[PDB]
Amino acid sequence: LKWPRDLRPLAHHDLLYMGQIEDRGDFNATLRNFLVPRVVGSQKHREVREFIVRSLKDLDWDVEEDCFDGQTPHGIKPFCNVIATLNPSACHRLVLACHYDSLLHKEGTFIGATDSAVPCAQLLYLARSLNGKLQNQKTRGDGLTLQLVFFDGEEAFERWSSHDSLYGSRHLAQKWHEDRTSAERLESCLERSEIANQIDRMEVMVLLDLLGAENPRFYSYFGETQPVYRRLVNIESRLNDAGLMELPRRRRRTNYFSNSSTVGFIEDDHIPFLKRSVPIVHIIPSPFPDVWHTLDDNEQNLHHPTISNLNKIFKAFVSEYLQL
Ligand SMILES: COc1ccc(NC(=S)NCCCn2ccnc2)cc1OC
Ligand SMILES: [Zn+2]
Repeated sequence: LKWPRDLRPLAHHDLLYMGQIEDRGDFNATLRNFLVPRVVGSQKHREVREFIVRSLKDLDWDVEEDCFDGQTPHGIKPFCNVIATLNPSACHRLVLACHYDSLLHKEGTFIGATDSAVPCAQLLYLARSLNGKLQNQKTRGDGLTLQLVFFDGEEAFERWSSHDSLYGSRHLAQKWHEDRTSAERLESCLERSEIANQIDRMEVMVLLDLLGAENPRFYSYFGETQPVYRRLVNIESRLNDAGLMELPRRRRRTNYFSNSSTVGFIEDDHIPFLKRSVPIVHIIPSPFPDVWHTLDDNEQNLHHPTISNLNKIFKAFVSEYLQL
């Protein structure tokens, strides 16, 4: 079955503009705010939450918090998902997502630079760097918008289990599934749309996780979103053709988005949405970074040229999907 939205290839001019990176400076300033331990229940976690909210409210986005208390192996804990929507009334959302909590590591202070400080900064960076074009797109009345979700409580408090993980994403998926709505209440839904609740408005969720290490390897995890995944492959290829990727030597190419699918199961914030038929693109590397869940998942183990390259792909992707 065809993707419900016709995916119009980015014009060369727009590819080149989106592939240009002061841009490094703004991104790094944003990232600095996330490179702090931010365990659920902590003051720094609160400060990170508030920084996300303020940053997006300053860009004139609608920002909502889904706050609740949940039982954990460490007792009751407070959680707050942050949901920012460019145009609340638009029927359909391109959803980009990540988690903003950091793992409570028993061995010491854990920064979670890839997991997921970088993805958090990347979402804010997209909103900031594309603001002018996004605000223009919002005026079109075309029924499509951008939505950013920063999930809380992705990490387990003890041993990962169905009950001890994904606290924020499980909560939000249930909340949205139970919140009934219909096309007549929303702006410009696609003709063939079946809208019965808020989750139906998530046209695709692109979940970023464990980004920032050198040479990530992505694969298509879901046949349902192959048409969308293939746009990432294509965009990356075109950025390389144009010489816009940062490589250690001339005449190398990035090959992050493999033109293949993998049979691998990864549990993450997409799971509660996947179970409710939300199409998922899971932008998570396989293998995971070497530093995964170690005290070495820190700022210095990030690979800045890779981050810049990913930012180009992501900007071009959002530009292509929203026709910015
Ligand atoms: C070390 O390499 C792996 C370890 C575990 C798994 N399997 C699962 S189900 N992981 C769930 C990860 C949830 N998460 C996301 C961010 N922080 C935690 C796969 C891995 O390599 C493909
Ligand atoms: Zn983790």
